[PDB]
Amino acid sequence: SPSYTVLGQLPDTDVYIDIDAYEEVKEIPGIKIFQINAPIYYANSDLYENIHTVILDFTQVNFMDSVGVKTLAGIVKEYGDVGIYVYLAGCSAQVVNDLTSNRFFENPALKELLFHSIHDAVLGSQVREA
Repeated sequence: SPSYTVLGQLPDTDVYIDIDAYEEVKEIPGIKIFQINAPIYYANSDLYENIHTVILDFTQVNFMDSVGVKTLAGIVKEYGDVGIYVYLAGCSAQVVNDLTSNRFFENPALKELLFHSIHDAVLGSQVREA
């Protein structure tokens, strides 16, 4: 898939890379990690268990359009309606602005889905309100 990559954890490190890039790299039980490689609505086409957290890595994203934010907003909600948290990791200041400008954080509570690194978001799923 050229539009998203499944990431895994290099054991006993905070390093997260393509699950297919290295043998010892393993997905974390309970967590799906997806590196966004194209605008999210193209990866959304591919989207269309026992998973408690979905981490989206935004390190490769430089900006978002209104259509992406709406799409992301929808993904966050419909996962959340079944108790699954969608975390956003590695959003730049610009991407955060784009989310804000398109009223993604209309509910200030959604600010809690922002994490700096993938590892931060993994730790953030460890204990949290049900």
